[PDB]
Amino acid sequence: TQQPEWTQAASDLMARTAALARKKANGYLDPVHLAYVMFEDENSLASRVVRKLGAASVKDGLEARVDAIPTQMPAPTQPRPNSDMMRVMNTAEQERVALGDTLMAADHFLLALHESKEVGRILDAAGAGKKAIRTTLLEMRK
Repeated sequence: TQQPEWTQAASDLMARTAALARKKANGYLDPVHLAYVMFEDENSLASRVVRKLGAASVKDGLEARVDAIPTQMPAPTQPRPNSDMMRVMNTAEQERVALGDTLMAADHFLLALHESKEVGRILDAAGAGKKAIRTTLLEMRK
């Protein structure tokens, strides 16, 4: 199993994901947390992909989906990836290898978000399906 180095940005996206899940008192880290984090800043990579596609804005809907995760009483101090999050992370690694990239990066997380049905259904409705995201990232990497 490859243990690649991560870009600082990728590590920070995961730190922000963990901080979000903790602040919500949720039991696990979910892809929905990572997706919200990736769309939180208006000039983030994911936000700029949506902009280039003319996709609808997904921030508020992802926040609602985060707020649909049960508030646990008491919540864990260190919530861990659930099985959906593991699948997203495994797909991100596949995408890193397929692109020939040395470091795990935000791009790879974005290419993996559609492994979650709950994230993917929001992105799909907005006009940012898996194939469209891939094509847009390819243009942006030029």
